Amino acid sequence: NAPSLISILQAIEPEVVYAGYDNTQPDTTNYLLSSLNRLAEKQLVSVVKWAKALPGFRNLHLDDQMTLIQYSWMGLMAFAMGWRSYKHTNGQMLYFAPDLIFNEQRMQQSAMYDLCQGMQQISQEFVRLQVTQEEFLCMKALLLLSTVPKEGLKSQASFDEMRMNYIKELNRAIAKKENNSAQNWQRFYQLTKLLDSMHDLVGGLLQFCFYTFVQSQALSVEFPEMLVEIISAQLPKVLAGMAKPLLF
Ligand SMILES: C[C@]12CC[C@H]3[C@@H](CCC4=CC(=O)CC[C@@]43C)[C@@H]1CC[C@@H]2C(=O)CO
Repeated sequence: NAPSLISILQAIEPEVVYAGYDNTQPDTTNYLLSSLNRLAEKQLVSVVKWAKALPGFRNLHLDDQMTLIQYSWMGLMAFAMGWRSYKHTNGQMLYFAPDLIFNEQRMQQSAMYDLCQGMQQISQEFVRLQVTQEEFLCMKALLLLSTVPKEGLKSQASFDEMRMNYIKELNRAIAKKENNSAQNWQRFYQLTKLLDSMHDLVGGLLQFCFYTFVQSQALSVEFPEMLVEIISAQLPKVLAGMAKPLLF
């Protein structure tokens, strides 16, 4: 038989981005958030590259490709970050990158404190659930495929199939470990529930994101160029209520 989606997914998994951050410079809500954004630009590149590698994704109309990316990019980055914070700090600290890890001081200095907390609860779940790589890779894959424009998609049928497949491979991945039916079931539930709770958080995140974006010169937070492009193109569709979370 052919190499599984997970085999491919483990292969196309992006390397960890460094922020470029200076940790000697003091913790100032403007410096922090500017720095975060630089990173989001660094990640956005790795994410899109990632999505192009992602089996079936190239087979969607370019309209859909860019839209999905436009909607899911925030959740993708927050989730991967939930994952990293789990592996590297076991949920205690927010591990944006090896050179830019938030602790308590910096979550406070962030002026997003309640959102940090939320992202943390996400990593803490990763921890509670002892999520595995393979569950993670498939979850993240589904996370992309979990916020679609309400007016439908060019490639609709092909997408629904992809979604199907990534649920199927999330199933292959929970099934490893044995347990049989019932345990599996609760698992599937918990994971997908974790996925579904993602939208919630992304909500607050986009919200504060836009907020910070509009008021950028007001707040002295430096959004880089690719970041300008993407947030901008996302913003009006999002407000319009074009984007609709797919749930379980
Ligand atoms: C976009 C954002 C800065 C960048 C991060 C995001 C939260 C999660 C996140 C994960 C990453 O590992 C990279 C950057 C990023 C996407 C923040 C949510 C609010 C904050 C701002 O709105 C300030 O720009």
